[PDB]
Amino acid sequence: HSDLTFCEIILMEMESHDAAWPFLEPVNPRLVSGYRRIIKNPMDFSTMRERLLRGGYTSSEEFAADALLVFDNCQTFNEDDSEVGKAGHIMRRFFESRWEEFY
Ligand SMILES: Cn1cc(C(=O)NCCCNC(=O)c2ccc(F)cc2)ccc1=O
Repeated sequence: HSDLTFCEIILMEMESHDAAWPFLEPVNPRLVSGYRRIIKNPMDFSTMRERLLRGGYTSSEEFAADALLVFDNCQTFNEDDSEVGKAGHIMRRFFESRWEEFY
């Protein structure tokens, strides 16, 4: 239980974060030119939320894997000085920050 409760806390704080807007819903490939070709395994906060409520997380490790997948995708597709890039850096630093002050 207590392993996924802090996953609920982390995901809640990330969902309500100021810099969270580029990762709340899945990237719409019809809108983002080149995203389908470059990102082979897309991930966002809503998909992690769905899988968390539906229970499909065996441990905190798969959850953390999905978050790091969000930010790996962000850094793969967007420049570090793009708006999505800067947001993604703030969100990644926030996630590792809060994740480390539990484990
Ligand atoms: C995680 N992540 C998020 C985004 C992102 O959120 N991008 C803005 C949202 C798209 N929404 C639009 O409305 C739109 C799209 C294209 C256009 F030409 C005009 C408007 C992009 C790359 C990425 O890796």
